[PDB]
Amino acid sequence: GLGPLQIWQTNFTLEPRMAPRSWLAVTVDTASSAIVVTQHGRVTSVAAQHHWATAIAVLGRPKAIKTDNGSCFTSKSTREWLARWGIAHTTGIPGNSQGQAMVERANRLLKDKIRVLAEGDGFMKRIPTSKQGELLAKAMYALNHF
Amino acid sequence: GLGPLQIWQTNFTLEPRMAPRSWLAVTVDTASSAIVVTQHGRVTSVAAQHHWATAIAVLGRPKAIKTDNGSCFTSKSTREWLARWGIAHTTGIPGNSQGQAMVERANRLLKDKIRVLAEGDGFMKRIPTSKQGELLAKAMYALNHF
Repeated sequence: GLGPLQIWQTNFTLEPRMAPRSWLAVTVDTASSAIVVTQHGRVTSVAAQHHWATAIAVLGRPKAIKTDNGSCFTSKSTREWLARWGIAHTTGIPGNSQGQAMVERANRLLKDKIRVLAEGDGFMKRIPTSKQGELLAKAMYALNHF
Repeated sequence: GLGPLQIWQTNFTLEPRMAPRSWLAVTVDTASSAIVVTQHGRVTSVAAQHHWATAIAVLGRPKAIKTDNGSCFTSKSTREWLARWGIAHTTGIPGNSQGQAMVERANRLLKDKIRVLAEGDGFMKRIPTSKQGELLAKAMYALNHF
């Protein structure tokens, strides 16, 4: 009667400083504006499902997820993973202001944090594989508990 | 003046259903009672640091962390990782009611959830490696957003 709606926007964005696992899956909760990000070697239905299993453990189960029409989000595999959870799914096309403007904003902020933090530690190009995880967790922490 | 203190308790517990990475690092936030758990192949200073980098991204930075005297928590490596973050560290001995009773309670709840969920999917012994992550995220979600 006063409190907000549980709707996420999700997308994949490429980040070569994080190679070989340079596909970041990013979820913005459109209410809290909280971000969740995970590292993936490839963008697959299962990469998306793994990301959302993580986001759900961090943020709770949402009412719906807004994605674009990427095939990893509209595959039979994902439709069923989402129905198994009872999460409504709405689509659109890349960057669609509707349900993709906030996540594109988040991609930018995130890639920015990654650059600043990495360069701060001396890494001007790729981040050493063993350093990536903490650097990624440090970026999410900064963006969220800002 | 009214709101609570940011103090975590952390430990490692063994769980062979999650092998080869059967060392779970579990953190209870003593205020919220929120749990964070990650999978590790070995219990090392760096396994602890990686866990806490994750917990911090999920729960925020705490004022202090209560552990036991395990060497992974009192090594030079960890002392410095914690000082780099500005997190106070207090120790004790395994299960120490003081700062280890709540986490031992959490180990139990967690291993229970894991068993029920795994057996629910047909896995009576070890969980298939590719299923472990979502099953682990599903356990944390259940225990937290209970």
